[PDB]
Amino acid sequence: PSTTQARVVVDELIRGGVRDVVLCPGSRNAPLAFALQDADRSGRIRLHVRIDERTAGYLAIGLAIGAGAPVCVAMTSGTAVANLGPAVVEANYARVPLIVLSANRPYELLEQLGYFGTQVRASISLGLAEDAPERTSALNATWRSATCRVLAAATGARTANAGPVHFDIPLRVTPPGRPAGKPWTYTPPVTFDQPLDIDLSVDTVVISGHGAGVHPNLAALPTVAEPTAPRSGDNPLHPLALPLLRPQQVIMLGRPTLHRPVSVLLADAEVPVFALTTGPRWPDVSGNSQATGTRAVTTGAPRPAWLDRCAAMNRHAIAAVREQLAAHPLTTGLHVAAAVSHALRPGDQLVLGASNPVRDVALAGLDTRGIRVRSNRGVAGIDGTVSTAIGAALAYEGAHERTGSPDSPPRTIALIGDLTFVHDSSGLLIGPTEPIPRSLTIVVSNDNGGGSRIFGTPHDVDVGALCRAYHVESRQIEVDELGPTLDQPGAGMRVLEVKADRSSLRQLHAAIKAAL
Amino acid sequence: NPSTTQARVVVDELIRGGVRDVVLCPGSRNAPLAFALQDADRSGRIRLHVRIDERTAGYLAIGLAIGAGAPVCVAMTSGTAVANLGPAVVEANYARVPLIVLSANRPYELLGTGANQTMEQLGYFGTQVRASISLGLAEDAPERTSALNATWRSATCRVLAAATGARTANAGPVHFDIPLRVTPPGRPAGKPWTYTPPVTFDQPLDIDLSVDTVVISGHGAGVHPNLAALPTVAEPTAPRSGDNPLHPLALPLLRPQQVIMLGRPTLHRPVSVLLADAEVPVFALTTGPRWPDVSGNSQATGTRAVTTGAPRPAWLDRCAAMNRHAIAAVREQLAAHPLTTGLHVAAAVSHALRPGDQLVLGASNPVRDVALAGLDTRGIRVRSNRGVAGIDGTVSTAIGAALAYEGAHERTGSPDSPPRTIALIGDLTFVHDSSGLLIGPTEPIPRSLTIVVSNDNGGTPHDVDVGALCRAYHVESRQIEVDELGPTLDQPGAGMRVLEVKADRSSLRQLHAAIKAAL
Amino acid sequence: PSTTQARVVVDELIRGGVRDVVLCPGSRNAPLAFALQDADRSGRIRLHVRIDERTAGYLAIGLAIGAGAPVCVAMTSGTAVANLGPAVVEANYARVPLIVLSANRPYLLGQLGYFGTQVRASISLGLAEDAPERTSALNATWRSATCRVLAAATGARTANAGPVHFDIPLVTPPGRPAGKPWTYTPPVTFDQPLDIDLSVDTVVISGHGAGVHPNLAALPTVAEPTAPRSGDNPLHPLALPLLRPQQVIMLGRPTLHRPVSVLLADAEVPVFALTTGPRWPDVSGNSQATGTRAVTTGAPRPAWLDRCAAMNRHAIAAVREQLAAHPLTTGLHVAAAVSHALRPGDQLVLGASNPVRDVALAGLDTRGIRVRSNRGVAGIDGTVSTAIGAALAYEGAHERTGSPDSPPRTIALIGDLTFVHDSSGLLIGPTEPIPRSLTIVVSNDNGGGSRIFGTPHDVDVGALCRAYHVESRQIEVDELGPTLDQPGAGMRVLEVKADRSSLRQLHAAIKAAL
Ligand SMILES: O=C(O)c1cc(O)c2ccccc2c1O
Ligand SMILES: O=C(O)c1cc(O)c2ccccc2c1O
Ligand SMILES: O=C(O)c1cc(O)c2ccccc2c1O
Repeated sequence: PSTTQARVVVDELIRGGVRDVVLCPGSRNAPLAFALQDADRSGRIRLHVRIDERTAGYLAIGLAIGAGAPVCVAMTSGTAVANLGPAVVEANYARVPLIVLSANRPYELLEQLGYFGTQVRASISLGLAEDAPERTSALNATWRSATCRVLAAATGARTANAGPVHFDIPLRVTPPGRPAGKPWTYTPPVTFDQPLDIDLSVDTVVISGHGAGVHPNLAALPTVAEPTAPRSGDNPLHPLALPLLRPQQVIMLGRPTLHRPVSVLLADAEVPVFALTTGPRWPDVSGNSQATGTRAVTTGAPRPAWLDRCAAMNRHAIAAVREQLAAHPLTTGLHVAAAVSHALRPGDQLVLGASNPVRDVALAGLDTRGIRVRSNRGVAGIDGTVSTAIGAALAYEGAHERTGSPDSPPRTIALIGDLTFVHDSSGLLIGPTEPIPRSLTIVVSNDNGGGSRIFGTPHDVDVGALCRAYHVESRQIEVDELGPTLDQPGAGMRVLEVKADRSSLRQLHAAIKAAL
Repeated sequence: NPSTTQARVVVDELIRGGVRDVVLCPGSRNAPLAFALQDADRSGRIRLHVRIDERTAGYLAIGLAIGAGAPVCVAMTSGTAVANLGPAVVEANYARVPLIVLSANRPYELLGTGANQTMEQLGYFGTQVRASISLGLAEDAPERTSALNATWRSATCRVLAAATGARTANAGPVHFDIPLRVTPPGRPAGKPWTYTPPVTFDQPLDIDLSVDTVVISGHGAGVHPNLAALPTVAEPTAPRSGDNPLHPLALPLLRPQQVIMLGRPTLHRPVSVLLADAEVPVFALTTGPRWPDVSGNSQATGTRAVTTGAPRPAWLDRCAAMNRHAIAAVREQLAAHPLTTGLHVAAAVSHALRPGDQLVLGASNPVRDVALAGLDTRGIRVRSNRGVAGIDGTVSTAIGAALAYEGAHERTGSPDSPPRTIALIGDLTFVHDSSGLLIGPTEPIPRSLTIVVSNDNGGTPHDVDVGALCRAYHVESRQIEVDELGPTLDQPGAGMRVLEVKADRSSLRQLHAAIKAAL
Repeated sequence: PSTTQARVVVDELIRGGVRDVVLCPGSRNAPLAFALQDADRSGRIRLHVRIDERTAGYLAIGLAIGAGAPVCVAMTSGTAVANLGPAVVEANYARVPLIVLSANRPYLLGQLGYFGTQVRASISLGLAEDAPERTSALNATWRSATCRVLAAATGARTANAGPVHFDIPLVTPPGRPAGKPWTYTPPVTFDQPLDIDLSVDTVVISGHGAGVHPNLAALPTVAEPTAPRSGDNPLHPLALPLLRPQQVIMLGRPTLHRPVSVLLADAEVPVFALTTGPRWPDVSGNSQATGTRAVTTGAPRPAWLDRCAAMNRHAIAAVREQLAAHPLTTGLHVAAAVSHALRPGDQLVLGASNPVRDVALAGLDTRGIRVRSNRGVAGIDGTVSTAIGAALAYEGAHERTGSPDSPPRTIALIGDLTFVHDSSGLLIGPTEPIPRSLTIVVSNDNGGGSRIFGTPHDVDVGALCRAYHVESRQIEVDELGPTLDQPGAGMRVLEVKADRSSLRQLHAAIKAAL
């Protein structure tokens, strides 16, 4: 009955592309849980159990963005809906395929908040398990057809806009699917196409933010790329050089969210802005977005005096940051961010906390080509980054495992503030039988704050003892140790603490601004 | 004045966005937008329609949107006025109609304070609406007049790009709430503040036409030249891709190995009966992100199909024979039937149709009765509220579609008579939406509208002088026999007229059983 | 099967006080349609069917406010929820016990957003499990849940009545003896006292949903029509600008009359809001305090009482004289005529635009008569069917008195725009109940307080009633009183044409005469 339909949707979930499922122990959602662990024992899926329902949501977000695959979370309590709120809100604004699973009880009379209405791509409730053995083969099709609907809506198969989905199974040999493990209803990924005429030769600077696509025809133009954005060309432009120049056009890739000059440039009424997104949503600053497109058709090529003015200032800004950082006495988050950037090698995965770390890496001018950079930029919360990295590693390392290469699994390196660490410190607690990453190292830049009693809050938390209590490898190191100790393999998961200073950081940026 | 500057700006961008008609319902909080709309109508930039009842006003907008294809905006005040658009918004959702509900509201600061005519307005429609966008309360800040304009125009384009499906390929209703307590110019050349070019959603799919395949064309289906030769059971509101029709009654008598499902087929229990048959694979080809669960065995979904081979000529001859067999059963029993029924009048209307006409059907019986008579849709624009298939607003939707089709013809510049718009509705739907006939003297009236009502008890009792209704709203009405329908429809008359045909609902079961028995 | 659940759910409604259920035919069969038919045939409930879903909801509102009992609406279509919106919003803002019935089938899923904002509670019964042994306890939970719906609808525990959504998913088990409800919940006594000094010059503004306060009977009170009067010292609304009250007592939820809002929004006048429910209104946040009753200190200054009564008389005369001096027949004249024709025990239903204001200007005395208006949202829709429902519930309660005297007449004064809005509500099948003493007075003027501001429609109201087989007469104002006394059909209308052009001149004369 109920268990027959639990096993069938799990088979179709795997067929649809689901590889990892997150789960919290609770009273409800027992039959679906058993069908999951049946598949986890077999090895068709990998199961992850956590106590904290909040961090499980972010863990699922990590598993999703790690390999770009749909990930499920199993709700088993009345607290789970509220706790998964933060993760579901991120998955909505970051377009992360997150399938939230529930088991409502329909034979009882008549909790849930209203964010499910605003955040979720589709709230789909399956039918009740029926005692109609003659019709079960007919009930199979709808169960597998409905499961394809939540998979298509989560991955944005027809909308080109991935996001979270609410899947509800009511609760009072398995029927086979199609041959060759194919999904019941196969919908190929849609190609969302919308061209836009753009005269390249006009002085153009390209701002690529979160969710940005790659356009090879824009590879030559000078581009200010956020860490999370992929890079189409090899002509970088530092974010701090932007005020020095006065562009006449701006191509906007995705959802840029960083840097005060970017906000003012896109808001300038005299400068027209063209936004190129991969999904139906398009951003605007002060309503200055002039046109929206999937891609741009390009007429001409920019004049090299523009090209060389930008390229010179780009070197001017990068040198000013590199020079002024060396001049500074104490180690700061910008120094720590620069330390991680120099120590990175292609094939790595980089996870950044959504506060200062992502900002600082851009200031350090990190080159991201060959690197996969992940950050919870949809809502920009300081929550759940520890679990996001753990999940990102587990999804990334799992791809290498299936890849079959006999290589050391790629490193996953995370950079988070102390406030981010303490928030999600509970994400470090993992059961012995639950999957644990093999090459994850979380750099914690402790500055006792982020960016006098309220603005910055001191906590005096012993990060080392906290890591010790959860049975994870920790080591307090100085800046120069980072690059060396990152290369040296240790435990599969380790936390590297680096002390930092805030008082000196304020003057440092003034010195950076004075050398420009 | 902030409220008037806001109103005149969002009206300008809506006009720039392709809004040619605007339905308006007057009230206290409606003033700033009502003035802005009047200056746009008096200047000839839009054609405004004032209606008294908001519910039928929303349906008047649906017709204006489907008759030409442009986004239509409606304006009303706070309170029960916006609630009256529930039924219209619900229909626009399932029918993908670019309806911009523009509501004036007392400031949100007053919500919960007990102020008269205020309610939980924003989000009233919930998930039925494509997007609920709220304009900021226009603040007294002339130092930012150049900045407030950009955000106002940028937001209006979002309302327009959402209602028309400019980037989602999924049109539908949008809730635009504006609280209220030289006009700043837009872009040069009259272009939208934020331009959105034509979008394409593409999902090709390998389909083998050699396999015995039938096509089921539903509401909102696209035209696919690859499938023009296949036998298609096409609903009236579905555009026909070819000249190989298949009657729906013929579908159960055939054995297809394959079925292509265009749009959203709703009609016909046999279609639903066949869709559940698992052995036959189903291929759903839609135009937008939505695709129907009417079949549980849907193998795959897409936007278009790439074909391999061609259907066997034996298969084509089999279906054509069955199609002719089903039409003959309908013809023979209808002629053999002594009395005149709702199917009789439905067959008469279809025969009097000529290419270039616009057919508007009551969503319950007429659509079924027209498809059973097997009307040829080619060259004819068939409109019906098939989103929710409610009895509401059929009259107003025919009126708007007439006004939209006629006005679109006047823009062609061709110097001939405006094309006919004739509608077929039952008495029950007619008496319900009788409020829609009421058009003010200054408001646009259709030039060639003929509402054909097929009166019978029901279709529980009601006895109603249909002529007295039309007299109450000053609409010319004559009562006709079934055989005189064609000639009267052929002879043009007033700009808007009603033709009532008395029909009998008793023998409907006797007639239907004969057709099923004649197969 | 599920019919046993349906049979007991209706039984608890009848036990709880439901006496009228409104129904519409639709796409899927009605929730508990069979159980209602038998109760209708047995005479335990009266049943009204309608084709228009929007009219049906407003009809139920009248059925609820006519006598004060909860009323159910059973709706069975995809357009059903959208069409009840306006009536449900009105029920919420007027605190009307309206129950809405649903029957969702939970064996696949995936309704507007107003249901969360408007209904006092949303309860769905458990699906009827097919098990005979546990039906003893299953009867109890069924009847426990139906009482919850009733208690939420009538505000039995919350003192705030309103709309409720009840969903029943798809011999009879007995209730408690003596036909009493399963879960007995008595009407709660919501109490909140407030110290008010009556020595200070105080005026009382009583609006929709106000309560009666005998200790406040002495004060001069500007009372809306739908407000119950608690004293014999009235004060015309047009005397308010000529007075300087140092205190204002706000009974209920006032809406009408510009001067009250100016006085209620005065920063320098303390406003004490006395309500019968948890909600309280404010105008520009000037409500210094809230309560349910007043504990009084002192008495009003006789000079203050003198002046108030003096200005009340002066305002009474100004409108009566300018009404007479004015040549043409305005909407104020028909409103004044209807007011003079009323007799104690009558029921009056007022359209939400000018009629509810105009009868207030004519100085109507509501003592002894029951006044009704859809003031929660002040909507122009559903007025004729609200009157129909009010007349039906009113006559039914009078019929339950058993008295031999003729049923009390229900009179309704509505504008033309409100008439054509709800014209469809007139079509009532012979199968359905029809009022016996309902009289509808239509003040026709092609709009009321210019292509947009006023909508000229030029409708034949006589031909429209002819169409719906309703008795109609186009009389004059002088003859309104006599025709109104002489009884006619159970449902009859009287259309009196009125001019809007002379209105600006007439109101100016009253301003000049004040
Ligand atoms: O392109 C993206 O990835 C993207 C993602 C989002 O979550 C957005 C939310 C609001 C507006 C625009 C958005 C957007 O362009
Ligand atoms: O493509 C369409 O026209 C269309 C439109 C809709 O509103 C639908 C609603 C539910 C299910 C399928 C739908 C569909 O296929
Ligand atoms: O007492 C009433 O009738 C009543 C009714 C309402 O709907 C209110 C809404 C907001 C604030 C006060 C309210 C109020 O006092």
